Parts: sequence; structure tokens; C-alpha cells
Amino acid sequence: QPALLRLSDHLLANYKKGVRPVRDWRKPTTVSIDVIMYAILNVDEKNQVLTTYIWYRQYWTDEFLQWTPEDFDNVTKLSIPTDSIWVPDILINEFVDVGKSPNIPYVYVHHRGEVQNYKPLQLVTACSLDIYNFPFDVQNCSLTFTSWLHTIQDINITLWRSPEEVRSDKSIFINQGEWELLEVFPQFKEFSIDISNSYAEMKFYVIIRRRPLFYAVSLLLPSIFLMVVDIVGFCLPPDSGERVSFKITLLLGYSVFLIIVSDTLPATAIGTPLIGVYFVVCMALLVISLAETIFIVRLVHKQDLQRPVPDWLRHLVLDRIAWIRGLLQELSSIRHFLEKRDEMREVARDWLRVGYVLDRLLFRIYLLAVLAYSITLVTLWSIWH
Amino acid sequence: QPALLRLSDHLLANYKKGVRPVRDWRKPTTVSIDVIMYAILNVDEKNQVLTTYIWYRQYWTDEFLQWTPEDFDNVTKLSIPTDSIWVPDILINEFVDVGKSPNIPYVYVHHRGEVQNYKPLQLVTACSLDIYNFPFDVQNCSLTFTSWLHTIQDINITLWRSPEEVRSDKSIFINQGEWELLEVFPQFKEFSIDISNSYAEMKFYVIIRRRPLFYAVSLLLPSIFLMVVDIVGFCLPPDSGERVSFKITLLLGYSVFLIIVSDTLPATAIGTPLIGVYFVVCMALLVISLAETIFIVRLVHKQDLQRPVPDWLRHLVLDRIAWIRGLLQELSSIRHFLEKRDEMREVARDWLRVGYVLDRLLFRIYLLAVLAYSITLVTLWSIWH
Amino acid sequence: QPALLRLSDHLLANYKKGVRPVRDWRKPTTVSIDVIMYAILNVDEKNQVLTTYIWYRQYWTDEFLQWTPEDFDNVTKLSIPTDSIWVPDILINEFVDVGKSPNIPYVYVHHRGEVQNYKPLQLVTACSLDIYNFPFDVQNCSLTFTSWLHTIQDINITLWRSPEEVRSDKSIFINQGEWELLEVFPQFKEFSIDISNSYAEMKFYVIIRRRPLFYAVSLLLPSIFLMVVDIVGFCLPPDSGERVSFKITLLLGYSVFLIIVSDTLPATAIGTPLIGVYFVVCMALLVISLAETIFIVRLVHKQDLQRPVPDWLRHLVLDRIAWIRGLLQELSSIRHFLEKRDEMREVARDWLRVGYVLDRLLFRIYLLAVLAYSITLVTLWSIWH
Amino acid sequence: QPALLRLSDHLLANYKKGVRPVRDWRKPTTVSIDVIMYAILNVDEKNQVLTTYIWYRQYWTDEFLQWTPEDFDNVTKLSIPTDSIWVPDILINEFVDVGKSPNIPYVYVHHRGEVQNYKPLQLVTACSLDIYNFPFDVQNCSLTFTSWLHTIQDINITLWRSPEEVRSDKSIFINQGEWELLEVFPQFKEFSIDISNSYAEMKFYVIIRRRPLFYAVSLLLPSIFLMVVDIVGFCLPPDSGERVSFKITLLLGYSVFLIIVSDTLPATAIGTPLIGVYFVVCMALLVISLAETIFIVRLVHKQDLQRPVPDWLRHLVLDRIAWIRGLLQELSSIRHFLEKRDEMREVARDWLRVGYVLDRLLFRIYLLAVLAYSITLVTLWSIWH
Amino acid sequence: QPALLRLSDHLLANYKKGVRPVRDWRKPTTVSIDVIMYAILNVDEKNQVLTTYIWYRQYWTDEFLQWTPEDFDNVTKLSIPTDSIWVPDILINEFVDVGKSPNIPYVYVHHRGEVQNYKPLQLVTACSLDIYNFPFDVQNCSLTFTSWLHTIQDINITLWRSPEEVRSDKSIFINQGEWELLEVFPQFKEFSIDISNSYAEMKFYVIIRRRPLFYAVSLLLPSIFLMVVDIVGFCLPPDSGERVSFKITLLLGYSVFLIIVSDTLPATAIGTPLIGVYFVVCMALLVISLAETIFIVRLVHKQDLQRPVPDWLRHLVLDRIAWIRGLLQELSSIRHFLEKRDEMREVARDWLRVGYVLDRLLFRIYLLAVLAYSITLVTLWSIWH
Ligand SMILES: *[C@@H]1O[C@H](CO)[C@@H](O[C@@H]2O[C@H](CO)[C@@H](O)[C@H](O)[C@H]2NC(C)=O)[C@H](O)[C@H]1NC(C)=O
Ligand SMILES: *[C@@H]1O[C@H](CO)[C@@H](O[C@@H]2O[C@H](CO)[C@@H](O)[C@H](O)[C@H]2NC(C)=O)[C@H](O)[C@H]1NC(C)=O
Ligand SMILES: NCCc1c[nH]c2ccc(O)cc12
Ligand SMILES: NCCc1c[nH]c2ccc(O)cc12
Ligand SMILES: NCCc1c[nH]c2ccc(O)cc12
Ligand SMILES: NCCc1c[nH]c2ccc(O)cc12
Ligand SMILES: NCCc1c[nH]c2ccc(O)cc12
Repeated sequence: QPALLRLSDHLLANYKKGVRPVRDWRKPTTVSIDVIMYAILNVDEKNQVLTTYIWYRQYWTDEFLQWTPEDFDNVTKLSIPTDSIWVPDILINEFVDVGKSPNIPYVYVHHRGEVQNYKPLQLVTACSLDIYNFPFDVQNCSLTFTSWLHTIQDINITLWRSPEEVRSDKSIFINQGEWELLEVFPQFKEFSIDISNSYAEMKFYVIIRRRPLFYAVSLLLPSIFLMVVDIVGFCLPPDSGERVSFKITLLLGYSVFLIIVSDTLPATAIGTPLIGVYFVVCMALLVISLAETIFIVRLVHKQDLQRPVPDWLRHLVLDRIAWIRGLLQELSSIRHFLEKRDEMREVARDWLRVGYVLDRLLFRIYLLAVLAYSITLVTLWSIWH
Repeated sequence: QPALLRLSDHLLANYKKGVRPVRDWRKPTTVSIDVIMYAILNVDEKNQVLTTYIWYRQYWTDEFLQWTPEDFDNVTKLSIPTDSIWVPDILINEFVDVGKSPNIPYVYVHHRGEVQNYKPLQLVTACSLDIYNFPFDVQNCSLTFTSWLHTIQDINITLWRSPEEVRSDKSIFINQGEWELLEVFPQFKEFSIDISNSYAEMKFYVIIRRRPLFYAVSLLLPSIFLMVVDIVGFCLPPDSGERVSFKITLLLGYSVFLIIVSDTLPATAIGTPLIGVYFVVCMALLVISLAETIFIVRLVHKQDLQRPVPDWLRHLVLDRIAWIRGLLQELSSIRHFLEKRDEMREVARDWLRVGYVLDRLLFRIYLLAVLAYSITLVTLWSIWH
Repeated sequence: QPALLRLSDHLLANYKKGVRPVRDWRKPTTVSIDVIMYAILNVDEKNQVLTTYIWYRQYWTDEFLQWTPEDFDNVTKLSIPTDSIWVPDILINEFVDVGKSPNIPYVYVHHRGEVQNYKPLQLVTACSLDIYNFPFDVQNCSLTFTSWLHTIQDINITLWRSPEEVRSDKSIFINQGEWELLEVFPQFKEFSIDISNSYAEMKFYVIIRRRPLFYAVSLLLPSIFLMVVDIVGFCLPPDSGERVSFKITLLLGYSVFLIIVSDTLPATAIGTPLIGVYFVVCMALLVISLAETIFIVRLVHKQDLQRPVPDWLRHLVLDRIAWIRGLLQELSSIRHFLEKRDEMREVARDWLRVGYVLDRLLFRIYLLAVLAYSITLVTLWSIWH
Repeated sequence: QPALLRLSDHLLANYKKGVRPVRDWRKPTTVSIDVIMYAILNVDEKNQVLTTYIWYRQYWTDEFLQWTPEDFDNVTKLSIPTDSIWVPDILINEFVDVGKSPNIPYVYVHHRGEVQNYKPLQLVTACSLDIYNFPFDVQNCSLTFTSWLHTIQDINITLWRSPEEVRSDKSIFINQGEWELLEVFPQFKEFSIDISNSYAEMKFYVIIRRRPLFYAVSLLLPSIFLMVVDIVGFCLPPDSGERVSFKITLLLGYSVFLIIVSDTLPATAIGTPLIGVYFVVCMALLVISLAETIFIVRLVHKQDLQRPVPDWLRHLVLDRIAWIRGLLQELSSIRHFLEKRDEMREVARDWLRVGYVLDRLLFRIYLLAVLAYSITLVTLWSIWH
Repeated sequence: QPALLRLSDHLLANYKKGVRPVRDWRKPTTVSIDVIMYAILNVDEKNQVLTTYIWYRQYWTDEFLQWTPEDFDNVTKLSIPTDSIWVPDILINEFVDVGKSPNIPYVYVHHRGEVQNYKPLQLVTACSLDIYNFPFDVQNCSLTFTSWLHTIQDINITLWRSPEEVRSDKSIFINQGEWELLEVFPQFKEFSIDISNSYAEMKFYVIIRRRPLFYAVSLLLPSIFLMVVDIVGFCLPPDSGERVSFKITLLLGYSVFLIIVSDTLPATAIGTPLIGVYFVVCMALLVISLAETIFIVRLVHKQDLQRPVPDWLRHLVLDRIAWIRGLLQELSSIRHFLEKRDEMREVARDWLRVGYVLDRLLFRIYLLAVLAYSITLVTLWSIWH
């Protein structure tokens, strides 16, 4: 007789698969688990879910599947289909849709009754995401493995291995994605929602950090590009009537661009992300450039103004060294029309050189409000790097 | 003999799982339920559905699964697979797609015949959404648990616990999302669509309110930004020929922006939301700014107009203090060409100072139609806060 | 003995569930159905499908499930699982994907053999949509219930109730959506695709009408907004050099807006919708405004033109009352250069006042081509309302 | 005894459903099929798939389900569940996802052993799409029905009916969609991937043609609209300084529009579609309009140029008839400043009339490069119509 | 007796399908596989997955399904349902969702016990994508077939055929898509995650290359189009006041276009793709064109400047040959006002001809920075072609 199916006839003849396998019912069946995390497939932030592929394994002690290796040609391990034995109902408290993993149809059984079960499982799980510092963020998502029905008296959950070996496990993990795990942190916890019920659970805090190197060329590269167009835009002469149309076109291009980057961050009501506050301050610096162009074109215009006041013309003089026959009465009438002509040219000429020395020094103030304000960026960048 | 599977052989030997378990058929099997709501996953408003994760439990009385704890070593609870016993067909009247929850394969049975069943269930349910006051809204969505086939004579539905304990249940609930539940309100109701049929149902009015703090920085922050660009835009001199091109560019940027925010609110035919009516009034204030610029550039232009009328020049004078040899005949011909030259300059100069004192006071009217109209915003904001 | 499972042992002992239950095989099993329509979930027009939630019920006569209420304690109704009896294969000819409804696991049986079956069913069904008059449209979608395999000799289909009661059934229906049903119209029809096969079917013409009140504020509110910007745009003086840049900017904004509304209507080759033809006529009215601005700026320009012809200057005069020492030769040379100077100013001044009296009356023609053309809108609106 | 389930007890008592039913194993079981195509649901071109709803039927000869109509009250047809008999594994070589069709749970059996099986089946099938002539295209997609495991020796595939009747079958087909089938073309073919294996297959070449009447109002209606704006745009005078800003705005609007229509056509590397080549030639005609405006504004400008050369002024004269006391020395100084003034006006006046007669004839060349080039469109349209 | 179901009664009478079929348990069951790849359906790069349709087959040796062809009329092959025998649990380590393939319900068995199993299987598999050289890229995605539970002692994996025949297999493969496979490379590998467990696996490195011919007309055709608009844009005279509005409009159109092409490439943190670095250098060349227009309009303007310095006027002269009665005092006053008039015209005239000879030679430098920089494109194109 072949000895490998003589054994399965001995185990599964009178085996009843609907009974929690134990001889004294007062003790629990202590399962023992661990995770080996393979990949982080996607982090959906607007929906606050997280899909993950995990290699997973359990063992528990089945007191009805015991034998001796003699009378069976020293068989010490054996494979049984999963649908023909008892199996616990351990699942996750935090799933959203779990139908993506196939069922492994086989389990091992040892000669002491140690049934061990290997299966892959994908987990579209719901964990709250903190998105405050957007390119430089670590996440803290839980994976609470628990028995759904059975209490402490029936099913208790411990680990396969030591909790140090779970923390530093990068044995299989797919790198060169968007995320990168630091550690998987296990913790036993006894859960109770009311009196007279207590449930075992095993949380796995998987922490991951975003690799930020892509988002420099999608959130900072056009923003610094829209600044060097603004720096060269002050070198238009304000008398052209084309400088204000330059600045409103630039702010138009900035405004369309900010729409594009708004859709990524979620509607989580803990506030705004920290980088999104900067694009408001980046946008308000364009308005100070837009309010500076309107002021000097209001100040310098062919409008037939009044005289420049010498109280400020002396103030502009100090800053200029810092930042820069009755035929006589008839023919007298024709020169008087030209007396008024060139003099009103010189009135607008007096307002003219005022609007350039206020153009230069306010361009220096704008250049120091950019160049000294960029040092604040790299020092917050280098320390958090 | 081990006593835990001796009991399951005693219960499930001649048990027929297709019969509603009762000895006198004239009495119903009164199930009893409650919900423990875990999260609100998404509220799709354009489709008017609502997905929700709920911890759920039932018990009913099975008169065929009774035993005595003696002859079984004082066993008082026991686990049976769900597919091997009777189970009611309680489901929801308002689902759209329910396939996302796994089946819990186990139930408890007590020694009196009290079968109790724990299961998670996700509910893409269809509830009508009222979206009138958009950032500040409470919702009222039903969850009508009922038996689909059985009538009052067969299955009646009551609650597990007191209806006060269901209302104030925040024991497990995931916060820091978009929504926040106030209460879950149960109510028994007897349903009847015709004569000779009556059905038990248990409605659960779950009310939730949106946390509005995110939508201030996505529906009010660019709208107030497009006003301070409009306030500074009046400081262009109207003689530039660049002011009307400024105002139409601004209204262009506003018009593109209103497209972006239109896609959120649904096509529900109860009317428009209340905040969407304000963006029309916000848009019509830009037209009054756009109609004011066209009027003064029509009024002030190098066009060789007629004289300003002294009926309104005196009216502008009052508001200015409030808001602000035959050689003689040949040579006489050359001055007359300059007589006509400077005089038509002074005609346009007379229309010139009119268009600035009407520019200033209409800018004060526009500034008071903004600043006093913003007080209406925060008082409606603070009371509803 | 308990009498409720003594009955199910009597019915389902030798019952064979694979046989169409009848004693004389020459007669059909006449099923009888009706629908109770609950909601219209979505109408996808680009794909021409329609999803609908329907409460549904059948009964047929099973000649093998008969008993007498005596010997069973006057039991007259009983519940049997659906998978343990015969059930017809009645389904829809027009489905696209039907997997969204759960299976009701129970049926009633009466003491005469009247098995009745209640189930919900969702129907992503394919019906052709007529989209000609877009906001004001009724639809006519079929729901052809038929047996897929069995012919007239085996399965015939009739109704539960009278066909008048199906038509006026609004007992349960979720209102305050986008659609609103007028009636559900049943009609028996015998189907035959060839010789020697005839099939019963029961069509249900469900007609629904769109509530159009939302699409007034998404298809007419910006279109009338882009007209009042065009009406005020004629009050620019044509000498500014900023009026043509105003009109092309407006047509730019209109052109981008028409892209946004194009994606809703499908690629159904019965033609264009009727409202989409109007937006072409709405767009061509902007070109007549754009061709009118180009004509007067071509007519009025500092170009050193020729004289205005008195054949049309008299025509403009009639419409103006309707719509509105050798020192002498040397010094004679300097006045002749000013003779040519002011005269060519008066030549452009003669073309100047022509271009305003043609500006005013063509603005009246444009104002009457708008105001009288809007009366055509509301009269087609009020009658179809 | 009722005779309809006495027959099913006679057929399915010792019937083994895992054996290919034949008495001499050396002959094949010749199935016979046909398709009745109901609708073409969608053609996804970027993914190159095709979903189709097909009414489908098979018959094969089962030598174990034979009887005589006597001893059974002249029963000649009978219904058996599909899961209780043998059924071939005929499926499609070209599917992508086939889970959308329900299983018909019944088959007919005749008294000779002719089992016939009716089922609907939806087919998201993968066929390569040729998209060269985009609005006027026929497709040629295969549907290769074959047995997946069994060879020629076990399962052979023929047709139900004559192959002429399959070709001209429009008995049920949903029209008024986007597509329209010409014919379904069957062809038997013996498949072999290596030595010692040969497989029967039955290809069904379904050819469909797009109804092009919708895409005239979405690919040609705005393109001809952006030409009549270009035709009227030449009537701006080139001295305005607003004509180049008109032409770049138009090319901006064209460039945004071409983005919108690019997303439809796939990334199939057989080249570009033929209509997409025309929009490049449509775009390059705008550049010749844009290069013509830049040339005449470079030629006509207040720049203090040199003299016009009489070598080309005579050439412009020919085309103009085709396409169109020491007081004397002091006072002599003041006329010499006006000698230089009006003469440089006449130098720019000489370049002025040159730039209009080159404006008119190059506008005639552009008008003949449009009007004669539109005749090429309708002749390629009418023949392919 | 018919001999084909007499054989299946002999094999499957006492067959236990839950036992790994072997007589001596110490030897493994060596399965043997290969793949025949049919199509590459989609490559999702933002999600880094890959869907593939593969024809697949296995055989293993079943020691319990042996017979002799005599006593069964020389039957040497036979078909058994898959659910009635043992089958290994060979699956893929790298799947994401595998539910899209149907189950083939049949297997062959030979008279020696060689069970062979044919099935199609679709594989949304997760492989890391290298996207550095975007249009010209080869991919290297693994397909690791392994037994999930069984070790080396139970299941070992080898190939059907020689590993050379797998490499050059294009027998069935759907061409004329986006991708094109070079080879499928098999490699045996023994896997071990810890001590005391060793697993067989069979990697299949399928390498595919993108056909780049479509992306020339979607990533290079508008980019070279936005250069010839820039080349003709220098032929505007800088005195128009319309040239800077031309250049900012062009950069606006370029900036919107770069948004459109950004969404394809993923967020993989290995850096940026190589073609995306070029569009930054393509964008910075427009800024040098935009900084050149601002410089000459700052240099040439009616501003009443000072004199041009003869240190650079001589430098411009060298490059111009390379790149190009008390009535007397009263009447003396009127000429002095015209002395100042024409002289300040000649001051701006002196700056005028400077700004054209710097316009021409900087246009030659820009033309050589384009034409010589395009030779770098085609040489990198032709070698990698
Ligand atoms: C949600 O809506 C339901 C009905 O639409 C409200 O239920 C009503 O509650 C009042 C107060 O208890 C009862 O008098 C009515 O009989 C109830 N109506 C029905 C149809 O049962 C419910 O109060 C609403 N929720 C909130 C928070 O107001
Ligand atoms: C669709 O394509 C197939 C092949 O790609 C065409 O089938 C060919 O038809 C001709 C004419 O009957 C035969 O001579 C060839 O042998 C067929 N080819 C194959 C591979 O069998 C088919 O004709 C095409 N459809 C149309 C409408 O032309
Ligand atoms: N083929 C993968 C077998 C395997 C090896 N080590 C494992 C660890 C966990 C697990 O679920 C599975 C495994
Ligand atoms: N593991 C969660 C068990 C659990 C504890 N309390 C519960 C309440 C309801 C429920 O369905 C389930 C539970
Ligand atoms: N719980 C809903 C039971 C029900 C009451 N009336 C009905 C009518 C039809 C139907 O399918 C079902 C019903
Ligand atoms: N109810 C549709 C029955 C039917 C009638 N003719 C048919 C032809 C083919 C098929 O699969 C089915 C049919
Ligand atoms: N009908 C396809 C049968 C077939 C022929 N050759 C094959 C090779 C592999 C495979 O899985 C299947 C096949």
C-alpha cells in the first residue's frame, strides 16, 4: 500500500471541520502570524486608502491531526486542502475591498498537529494620511489583524518570530517606486467594545516615507521659472504701455498653473499642507510686483500734471546719488503758444526722471526680497533632507 | 470522548437548514439588530450615493439548537458554520452595489438557542442629498434594514439595545476625514405596499455634517484674491489705453475659474446651491467695474469733441470740493492755425479733469459696495459656525 | 412532532429540481410578473446605457409542491430555499452587466402549488436614447423580460395585475433626482426569429423625462452673460486701438466655453441636438459684431486717405438726423507746410464723424437683432414647459 | 406515474458527466455553432478592444442521452440542467475579460441525442484597429471560436446553417448607434502551433463601418470657423498695431483646440491618421497668414527709413493698375526744420501705399489658396460618401 | 459495454484528490511548464503594472492515474475534469489582480500518468519600469512562476522544452500595437527566505521595446512648430510696441502645452526622463529670446535719453560693416524751440540704428544656436534608431 494517501485516509475519515479543534474547550487556540511586506502599490490620498501586497503566514495547533511517523514510512509533513479542515477567521479591521488575492488551496500539517498556512493577500486598507509637509512626509498606517467572531477564550493571537526581526525586514521589498518603508512595528493589544467581550488583535504599524526627488521638478521648477520671467520684466521702460500687459499676463499664467497642482492634496480638514501656504506667499509677491508697475505708470504719464514738489524733488536728489507797425504784438502771440508747448513737455520730463529712480531702488528692494528669501528655502530643505 | 464535537454531532445530525426554526408556526422569529458605524468612506454627490463601513450584529432564537450544558462538560457557548444553519434574509432597501464585504463563516450559539451573528458590511447606498447650503450642510440618509421576503407573521425586527445607546455611539469611529456624524437614529416602522402584506423594517437615520474648513481655501481664497486685483486696477489712468485690456483680462481669469468649481455640485433639480448664487453676484460686480471703465474712456478721449456744458461743469465744480506791405494778413494766417491747435487741446483738457473726479467718487462707491458688503459675509459665517 | 419541518420532508424527499414541473407535458407553465420601479440611478448618454433599480416578483404553478393543510396543523404558506426547487430562466434581452443584485435565497409556496418569488434586480440595460431636444426630452427605453431557452410550449409570460395598475404606479419611487417617470407600459408580444420557434416576451416601456431646471444655470446663464459683455463693448470709441482686442478676447472666452459643454452629448448619428444648433447661431452673432468692429476701424484711421465722396456725405447727412526785400516768398513757404498739415487733419476728421454715425445705427441694428431674437427663446420655452 | 421526470431518472441515473460522450472513441464530437449579433457596445481605440453582445447557440450529438418517445407518452424534447451533463470548452482566442454574461442553466435534448445550448455572451475582445482614414473607416475584427484543450480527433467545429445566411443576417441588430455592420463572415480553419497537435477553429470576421455624420460637427465645424475669422482679419489696416495681436490670438485659439481632438486617436505605430495630417496643413496656412502680417508691418512703419527704390516703385506702379538787416538767414533756419519735417512724412507715405497694394494682392493669393483648396475637400468627401 | 466511461470508473472510483500523488513520499512531483505569449495589452506607467495575455501549459506525473491500453480498446489519452483530480498551486509572485481568466474545466491524462493542463491566463503583474529614455526604451519585467506552499521536497519546477525555443518564440503574437517583444528569457532559481525552507521558482524575463514612431508627432511636432513661430517673430520691428506682447504670448502657449505632456511619465524617484530635461532647455531658449526683446526695447525708446557714447558708436561702426527794431531777439526765440525739437529727434535716431544692428547679429547668434543645435538631435536619433 502507498503510504501517503493511507495517512490522509487516517486523518480525514471522521474529521469534522466545523469544530474548533481542542480536547479541553477551556483553552484557546493560539495562532501565530507575521507579515513579509513585498510592495506598496498605491497611496490614494484624496480617498485616504492604501493598497499593499504582503506575504503572510500563520500556524496554529490542531489536536485532531496528530499521528506518529511510524506505520506511515517516517512521514513528518503532509499537505491537506484548506477547505477540508478548520481554519480561523482572522481578518483585518481596516479593509475597503479585499477580493484581489487568490486562495491558496493547500496547507502543511506536521506530526504534532501544527497546521501552517501560507497565502498572499492584498489589502486596500483605510488609514488616515497626514499630508502637512507634503514632499517630506512619513506615514503611520495600521493593519489590525484580529479574529472577527472569536474572543480571548477561543482565539488568541501572537507572533511567529521575535518582534525585532519584523522591524528590520527588507528581505523581499520592491524598491524604486514612490515610497520606501522604514519599519513594520508589531504590537499586541486586547480589544473590548463593551463588558463581557474581549478580543485579541495584532496591530502592524507600517511606516513609509515618500521619496521626494520627483516633486522638485513638478512643484519647484515652474515656480522658479515664473520668477526669472518676473525679474527680467522690470527692465521694460514704464512709458511703453506694454509693461502692465506683461505683468497681468504673467499672473494669468501663474493662476492657471496653480489650478493644475491643487487636485493632488485631499480635502482632509486638519488644515492646508505646508507647501500650499508657500504658493500663496509666492502669489502675493507677484501682486507687489503688479502693484509697483501700476504705481509708477500712474506717477509717470503724459497727463498735463502739475509741478513736482521741491519737498520731494530734494528727496529725489538725495536718492539719485544713492540708487543711481503793430507787428510785434501779433508775432509775440505765436511764440506764447510754443512757450506753453515745451514747458508742459518739461513738466512731464520732471515727473519722468522721478519714475526711473523710484523704479531702480524698488527693483533693488524686490531683488533683495527674492534673493534673501531663497536662503530660507534651502536651509529648510537641507535639514529635513 | 472529546466533548466539543460530540455536541455538534448532537445538534447538526437531523437539522434541516431550510425551515424557519419554530415549533408553533404561528409565532414570528423576532431578530434583533444594531449598528456600530466605523467610517464614512465617500459621499458621491453627482451620483447621490453614499458608501459606509458598519460593524453589525444580529441575534434570533433558534428552537432546534437547544441543549443542556451537562452531558457536555458545562459547554455554554459554541461555534457553528453559517452555511449549516438557518439565517434570515435581512438586507437593505437602498443598496446600489453590495459585494465588497466578506462573509463571516461562523456564528455563536448559546444553550437556549440564541444564535448571534457578527459581520462587517459595506453599503454603497442611495440616499438623496440636499446640497443647498454647500459648505455648511447636514445630511439625512436612511438605512432601512428589512426582511425581503418574510412578512410580520414570520420575521419581526427589533433592536439589540436601547435606542438611546444607538444615538450617542462614537465608541469606534474614524475622525479626521471630511464628514462627522452627529447621531444614528433608529425607528421601527411597519411597511405595506398593498393589502394582505405587511413587512417589518428598521430605519437608521444617520446624520453627518461636513467639516467646512478646507473649502474656505478653495472657494473663498481665490475669490477674494480676484477682488484685490480689481481694487488696485482702478489706479490705472484711463488715458493709457491699457485699462480696459486689464479689466477684460481679469474677467477672463474669473470666468475660467468658475468652470473649475462647477463640476462638484450635482444636477439635482431642487434648484441651485446657495453659494453658487453668490458667485453670480460676485461676477456681476466685476461687470459694474467693467462698465465703469468703458464709460469714462468713452467720456475722456482725444476725439475733437464739443464743449463741456456749464450746466454740469458747475455740477462738477461742486463735487470737486467734495470728492477731490501786406505782410500782416499773411502772418495772421499762421497764428490762426495755432489758434485752432491749442484750443482743441483745451477742449479735451476740459473733458479730462471731468473724467478723473468721476473716476475718484465712483471708486469710492465701488469701495463701499465691497467693504460694507463683506460684513454680510462674516455675520452669516459666524452664526452658522 | 414539530409540523413545519415535517412538511418540508414531505415535499422535498423525492423532488427532482431539474424537471419542468407538470403532469401533462403538453401544457405550458404560465409565469406571471410585474415590476415596481424604485429609482433611475444613472443615464449614461455617451454609452447609451441606463441603470435602474426595480422591485420584482413572479409566480408560477408547481404541480409537485401541493399538499393539504390538514395533517400539518393548518399550514397554508411555507418557505423553501430557491436552490432546492425548479425556477424559470426569465431574464432580459437588453442587459449589459447584471451582477449587482444579490440572490434572495427563499421563496414562498402555497398549498395549491403557487410558488412566488420576490427579488430585487439592477439593470444596466442598453436602450437607444433620443437627445434631439436636450433639456426637454422624454425617453422610451424597453425592458424585454423573456425566457431565454423555453418556447411558447414550455413557458408563457403574463402579468400579475391589471395593465392599468402598472401604468400609474408611483407607490415607491425616489424623486428629487434628475429624472421623473411618467408611466411604465406593459405589452405582451410573441417573438420568433425563424420558423419552428416562438418565444413569449413581456416588454415594459418605461418613459422618463428630464427635470430641466438645473441646465438653465449651466447652458443659458453664461451664454447670456457673454452677451451683456458684448453689448457694453460697443461703447468703446473705435479710435482707441483697444476695441478689436476686446472683441477677439470675448470670442476667445466663448470658444473655450463651448469646448466644456461639448462632452455631454453623444456621438449618435441621428444628427446634432437642437440646442447645439443654437450655440452656432449664438457664435455667428459674435462674428457679425467682430466684422462690424473691423469695418469701422478700416474706415476710420489716421492713414492720409482721400476725400469723403459727397454722394455718400449727403447720405450721411440724412442719416445724421435719423440715427443721431524777397522775404514774402520765403515766409509764404512756411505757412504752406502748415496748410498741408491742418487740412489732412480735417480729411481724417471728415472720415471721423462718418464712423460714429455708422457706429450708432449699426449698434441699434445689433440691439434689435438681440432683443427681438430673445422673444423667440421664451415662447419656445413656455409652450414646451 | 408522471412521465416527464420518469425520463430524467432514466437518463441521469448512471450518467457520468466527465466523459466525452461517444461509443467508439476514434470519432470526434462535431459541434455546430452560429452567431446572431445584437449590438456593438463600444469600440475603445486607445486600448484596441471591442465589446459586443452576441446571441449564440451550439448543438452536438450526445450518444448517451438517447431514448424512444414511447414508454414516455411521446416526449420528443426535454430540458436538462447544464451542470449535470457534458459540455464542450469552446471559447474565444481573443478575449480580454469575459465575466459579464450570465450562465443559462438549461439545455434542450432531443430523442436522438442532439443536445442544443442557447446562451448570450458578451465579448470584450482584442482586435487590431486600423484608424488611417478616421471618419470613413471599416474595421475587420476576428472572433475565433475554438476548443481550448481538445484536438481535431476529439472536437471538430462546423456551422449550424449555410455560410450565406450568416453573412446577410440583420434580423436582430440595434441600429442608431455609432457603428453599422456590413457582414459577419465565417471561415473554417485548422490551427497547429507545432507538430502532433491540430485544432479546429471557426473565425467570424465581423466588419463594421462608422457612421461619420456626427464628426462633421466636431472636427470640421470649428476648423472652418477659424478660417472665416482669418479671412475678415486681413481687413484690419496694418498701421493699427493691433493686427499682429489679432493673428497670434487666433493661432493661440487654434493651438488649444488641436489639443482637445488629439486624445481620441491611439498610439498605434502604423503612422498618423489621414485627417490628422490635414490639421497640420490647416495650421501651416495660418503661419503664412502670420508671416504675411509681420512682413508688411516690417515694411510699413514710422521708422525714418530711406527712399523707396524706383526699380520697384515702377514695379509697384504696374501692379497698382492690376491689383488696385540779417533777418533773412535767421528766418530761413525755421523753414528748414519744417523742410525736414514734412519730407520724412512723405518718405513714410511712399512706403505706405506700397504696403497696401502688396496687402491686397497677397490677400487675393490667400483667398485663392483657400477657395480652390476647399474643392479638394468635397471631391474626396463625395466619392468616399 | 462502452469503453470510454469504463475507464473513468476505473480511475476515479477510489481516487482521493487531496493527496499529492506519489508512492514514495520522499521524491518531488516535478512539474514542467512554458509560456506562449500572445499580446501585451497595456503598460500602465503611473501605476507600474503590466497586463499580458499568455497561453500556458503544464504537465506533471500522477502515479495514481495509470492504466494499460488493453482492456479499454487501446485508449491512450483521456479527458478528466480538473476539479476531480490533484492540481498544483503554481502561481505568480508578482500579480496585482488575477480574476480575468476563465477556468479550463478539462485536462488530458496519458496511460503513464502524465496529466497535462492547458489554460489561458491574464496577468496584471507588477514590474518596475525604467522610463529614462522615454520614446526609445526596453523593459525588463519578471514573471516568477512558483508553488506558493510546497517546498523543493514536494514540488520542483522545470521547463517543457529547451530554453532556446522559448527565447525565439513569435509563433503567435499580436503585432501592430505599441510594444514589441524581443525575447522571453527563462531561468531556474531556488528561493529561500530563511533557514529550513527552499522553494523552486521559474522566472520569465519578458523584454519588450516601444515602437516610437507615434510619439514623434506628439512630442516633437508641436515643439518644432513653436520654434518657427519664434524665428519669424524677430522680424517685427522693435518700435511697434507689439513685439514683447508677441513673445510672452508664445511662451504662454508653450507653457500650457508642457502641462499636457507632463501627465504621462510617472512619479518614479530614479529621476526625470531624459526627454523631459530637453523641454527645460527648449523652454530656456525661449527666455533668451524673451530677454533679447526686452533689452533692445529698453535700449531703443522715445524717452529723451542722453547721447550715444562714441566709445561704442565706433564699436557699432565696425560691426555695421560686419553684420549689416528789436524783432531779431524775439524771432530767434521761436527757432530755438525748434532747435531743441529736431535735435532730440536725432538723439533717439542715434539710438535707433544701434538697436537694429544689435537686432540683426543677435538674431544670427540665435539662428546658429538653433540650427547647429538641431544636428545634435538627429545624431542621437539615428544611432539609437
Ligand atoms: C431625517 O428625516 C426623517 C424623515 O424624513 C425625520 O424623521 C421624522 O422625525 C420626527 C421627529 O422624531 C417624527 O415626528 C417623524 O415622524 C419622522 N418622519 C418619519 C417619516 O418617520 C428625521 O427626524 C430626520 N432627521 C433629523 C436629524 O431631523
Ligand atoms: C478581413 O481580414 C481577413 C484576413 O486578414 C480576410 O480574409 C481573407 O479573405 C480572402 C477572400 O475570401 C481569402 O482569400 C483569404 O484567404 C482570407 N485570409 C485569411 C487569413 O483567411 C477578410 O476578407 C477581411 N475582410 C474583408 C471584408 O475584406
Ligand atoms: N513562493 C513563496 C513561498 C513563501 C516563502 N516564504 C514565505 C513567507 C510567507 C509567505 O506567505 C509565503 C512564503
Ligand atoms: N474584531 C471585532 C469584533 C467585534 C467586537 N465588537 C463588535 C461589535 C460588532 C461587530 O460586528 C463586531 C465586533
Ligand atoms: N422588503 C420589501 C418587500 C416587498 C414588499 N412589497 C414588494 C413588492 C415587490 C417586491 O419584489 C418586494 C416587495
Ligand atoms: N429569448 C431569446 C431566445 C432566442 C430566440 N432566437 C435565438 C437565437 C439564438 C439565441 O442564442 C437565442 C435565441
Ligand atoms: N486553442 C488553442 C489551443 C493551443 C494550441 N497550442 C497551444 C499552446 C499553449 C496553450 O495554452 C494552448 C494551445
